[PDB]
Amino acid sequence: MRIVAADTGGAVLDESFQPVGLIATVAVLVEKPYKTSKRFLVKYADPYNAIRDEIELAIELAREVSPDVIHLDSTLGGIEVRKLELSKDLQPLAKKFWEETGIEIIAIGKSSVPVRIAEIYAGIFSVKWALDNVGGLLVGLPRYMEVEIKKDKIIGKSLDPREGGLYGEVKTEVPQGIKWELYPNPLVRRFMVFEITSK
Amino acid sequence: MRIVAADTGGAVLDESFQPVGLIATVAVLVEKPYKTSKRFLVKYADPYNYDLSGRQAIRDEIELAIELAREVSPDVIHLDSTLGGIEVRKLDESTIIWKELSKDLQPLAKKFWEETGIEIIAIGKSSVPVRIAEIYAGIFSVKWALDNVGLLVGLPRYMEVEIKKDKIIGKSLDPREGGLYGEVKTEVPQGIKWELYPNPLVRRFMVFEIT
Amino acid sequence: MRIVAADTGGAVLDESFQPVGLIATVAVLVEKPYKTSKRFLVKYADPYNYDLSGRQAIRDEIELAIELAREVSPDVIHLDSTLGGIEVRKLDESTIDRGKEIWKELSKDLQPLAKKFWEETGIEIIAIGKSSVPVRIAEIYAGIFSVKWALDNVGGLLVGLPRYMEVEIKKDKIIGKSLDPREGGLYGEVKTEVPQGIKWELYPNPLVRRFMVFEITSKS
Ligand SMILES: [Mg+2]
Ligand SMILES: [Mg+2]
Ligand SMILES: [Mg+2]
Repeated sequence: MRIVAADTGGAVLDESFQPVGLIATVAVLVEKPYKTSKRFLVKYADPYNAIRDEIELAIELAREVSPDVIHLDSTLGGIEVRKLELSKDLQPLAKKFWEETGIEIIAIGKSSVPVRIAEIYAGIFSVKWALDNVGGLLVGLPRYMEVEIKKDKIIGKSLDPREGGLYGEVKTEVPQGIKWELYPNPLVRRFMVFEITSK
Repeated sequence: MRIVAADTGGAVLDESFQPVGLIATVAVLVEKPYKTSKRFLVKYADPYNYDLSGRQAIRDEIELAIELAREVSPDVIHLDSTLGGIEVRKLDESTIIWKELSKDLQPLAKKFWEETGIEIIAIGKSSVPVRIAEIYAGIFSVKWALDNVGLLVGLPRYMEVEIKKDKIIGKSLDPREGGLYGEVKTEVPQGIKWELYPNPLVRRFMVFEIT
Repeated sequence: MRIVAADTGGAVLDESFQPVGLIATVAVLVEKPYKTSKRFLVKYADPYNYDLSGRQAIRDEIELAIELAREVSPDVIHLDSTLGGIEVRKLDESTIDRGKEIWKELSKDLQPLAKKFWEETGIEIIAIGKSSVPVRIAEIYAGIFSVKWALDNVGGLLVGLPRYMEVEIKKDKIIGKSLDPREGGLYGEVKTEVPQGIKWELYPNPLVRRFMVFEITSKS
């Protein structure tokens, strides 16, 4: 099965580890064996000042790759959004999109692996954003994921082995003259902080 | 202590990764140090003609638990019903989906308690032996798929299997549970192949695909 | 950010695996990268003489946190009560609005303590509870100290550890570690002299999934 999903993640934190705003909305194409995505879109929000932005970006990707279904971040047991819970706002959108493409948009939320994969990529693109904006940043990553930074790419991985080894990967130019570290958010258990400093 | 628990796990999936029915119901005997079971029973259902509501599974679960309990005489029976550890023979609408299911479990547990003095408790996901039964269910579902294959089998929550020449090993993927596992002797056919990968519809659940 | 937190954990269990009482209350100083504590205080209860209202525990927790905070001067104290991070100074019955009904009896003891300590220092005590990593680290240390207590106080003893943690025994120390990799590798170490004539085993609590049992048995 080919699935398009979307989620928003990554948060700019203040000096007291309190979130200012979210960083990245990502749409991903996920196919078997459903551990990662090689095909995705990113929309950077403005962190320093929603489910709609996810569903829109998902639709944009779906028209490009023609998936079997779209997963949205709403936990409703996988019910088709056109056959519908604030996400009733998206029912008419789900209705007309199905009529146009034959693609079902389903409210599966936290039960969805592709949504989780989209979330991991949001974390990765949040780090990329940090790499490309850093004199010091605190980025709050999505729940239990870590990143590795190599010369030409960032790797994202879920910390939960129960998820079966979900991961992400984004090629990007990693600048010299930076210092990064990764550590637990003291205020939010199971969430990691990506702190970066320009040398 | 000596505990008997039961559960039903393993689901034949369709093309849309949605379950058509359940496969294996297992009763286990668990003793110290409570990581696995050396003594267990299994009952297979018909997955292609299954009561997906849950009534059938829980009936099979309590019947099979009782049966194993008669043989091994455990201190107590754990049922996969997350209701605070209350005795099933006292399950009323008052003490409380499960209201309906209590209707066909309460008299049965009451009868069994009168025969044996052994309580059947609705402890559910708080029970390690229940979880061990669930893991064995996944193992027996995989054994079943090895004998009825192609197939798409949805495994119980966060567990994987390894397939040897002479046995199937199941293990929890959650290290927080403390290394829960199970083994089942079996033979493995020729002219087949299998993969284990995330169920894209059910986070933290794995899929066993075989051809 | 430098944080002092406290929690009470570790339980003497009966052979039906039910807690008789809690053992250790621990206050910890936690600094970046917030994985462990190298500065901590411990107070032992009597598990056989224990109040599971939780009143005695939260009282012990706050006073021990304050005592430690006076010596290390943290930016903030984390208390294990999950209320969203409200300052305990401002914890009145008006602000509370059975969870509500319970914390208004406790507020009569907690609020003035927090108030007095803030006036002295400007340091806030926040009711953050379970989302706090330093609280979790305190909990891990409580599990460690409960084992140390059990080692010193045993012909057999079942120690119920706090949720998903293990302990390792070394010749000169006890190590505690979270079993949840999602927490990023939280742990703690306490130096002790391990007594002879005893054996130990770590295994799952069959009645409480994700809780381990540390059982000690006298030798010979
Ligand atoms: Mg979301
Ligand atoms: Mg069950
Ligand atoms: Mg506590």
